[PDB]
Amino acid sequence: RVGIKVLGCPKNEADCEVLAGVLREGGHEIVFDVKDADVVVLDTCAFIEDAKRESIDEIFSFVDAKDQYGYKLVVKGCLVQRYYEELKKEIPEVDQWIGVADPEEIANAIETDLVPDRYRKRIDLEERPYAYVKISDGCDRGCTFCSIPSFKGSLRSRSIEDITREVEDLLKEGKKEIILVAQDTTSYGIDLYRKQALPDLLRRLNSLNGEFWIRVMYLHPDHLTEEIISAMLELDKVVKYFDVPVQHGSDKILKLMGRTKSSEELKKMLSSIRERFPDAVLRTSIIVGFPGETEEDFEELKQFVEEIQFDKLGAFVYSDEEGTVAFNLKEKVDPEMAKRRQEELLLLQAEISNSRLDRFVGKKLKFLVEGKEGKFLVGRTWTEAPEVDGVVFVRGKGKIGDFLEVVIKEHDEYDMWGSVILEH
Repeated sequence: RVGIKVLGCPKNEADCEVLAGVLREGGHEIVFDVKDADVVVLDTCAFIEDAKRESIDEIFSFVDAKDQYGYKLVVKGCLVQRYYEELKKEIPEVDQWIGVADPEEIANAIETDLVPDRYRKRIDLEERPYAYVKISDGCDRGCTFCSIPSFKGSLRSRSIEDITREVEDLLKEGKKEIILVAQDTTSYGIDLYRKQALPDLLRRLNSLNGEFWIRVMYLHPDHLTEEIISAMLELDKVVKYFDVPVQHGSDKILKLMGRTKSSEELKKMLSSIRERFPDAVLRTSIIVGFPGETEEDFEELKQFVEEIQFDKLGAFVYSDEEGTVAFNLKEKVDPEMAKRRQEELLLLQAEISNSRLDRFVGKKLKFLVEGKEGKFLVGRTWTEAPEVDGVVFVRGKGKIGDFLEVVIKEHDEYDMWGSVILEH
C-alpha cells in the first residue's frame, strides 16, 4: 500500500495520477494518504524559487513525524533530480530517492535510489471535476534562465490518439475539465509530426461527445502561431484562456532572455486576441531582476503591463540557477532591489486585475460546481483556472461537476460572487 502527496505543478500532479494507477499491481492498494499508509511518496518541485522550499518544508512535515505512523519515506520529484548530493547528505533518514521516469516505481518503489538522466492507465486521488493531461515533457526552447533544456530531457511529445485515448476514458469516468499541461504547449508535435500539431490535437479532442472544458496552459509567446490562436478561438469547447508567459517586456531584456518576438510584436499578438474576444482571459508570468535589468527596462516593463492589461499576472524574482546561460550573464542585480520591483509591479497589476474582474459583473459566465457549503456553491468559471487563479461563490443548488450559468454580482480579492439564472 502507499499514499502520494502531489506537489510542484500540474505536470507533477499528473505524473502522479498516472503512477498511482500503475501501483494497482505491485502496490495492490493506494491509501487515501490518510497518514495510515505503509509507504509514502512525496512529489517535489525544484525550480520555482519558492516551491523548492514548500517541498523542503514538506519533507520535514513528513520526516519529523516518521516514527509516528511508520512509513517508508520516499522523496520523489524535481527537487531530488538536481539536489541528490545535497539532500541525501542532509536528510539520510529517508529510505528512497527518485526523480524522473515512470515505469520504474513499479519494480523499484518496491524496496534503491536512482537518477540517471508506452501507454498506461490512471486514477484521480481526489474529488475534483478536472484532470491534467500531459501531452509532452521537456522543451527545446531558448530560455536563458530555464535549466530544463538539459534537466528533464529533450522535447518528447505523445501522439494524438494516445492523448486522445486518455482524455476519452477520463470523460467517461466523469470528468468535466480537461487541462493540457507541459513545459511548452506550443512545442507539441514538432518532434513527432514534424510540425506544430497543437491545433490538430485540439480539433481532435474538441470532437469527443459530451459537454466539457478544454484548457491549455504554458503557452510560449514566440511560438504561438496564429494557427493556434485561431484554433483556441474557433473551437466551441476550448475555454478562451490564454496563459502566455512573456517573462518580461523590454526589447533589451527579451533578446537576452532568449525570446524572439519583441515587446512590439508581442503586443500586436495579444491585443489582437482581445479584439476578437474582449473577455479573453490572458495570464502571464514575469521575472524581475534579470541579469542586465536596468532603471529604464523596469519602467518599460511597467508601462508594458499597463498597456496590455493582463487579467491575471504573476511576478517572480530572478534566480540564476547554476548551469543556465543567465547564470553566466554579466552584472546581475541585488536580490533586495529585485524584490523591491516584484512588489511594486505586483501592486500596479493588482489594480488592473480588479478593473478586469469589474467588466464581468452582470454577465452570464459558464460555471462549474465544485462543492456545496450549505445553500452556497463553490466552483469556478471558464475564466478562473484550477487552484492558481481564483474561485467563485454562487447562491444556488447543484452537484459537484455541474455546469450552471451564473452571473457575477460583485468581486474583490480576486474572487467573484453571483447567482444562477434559468432554473427548475
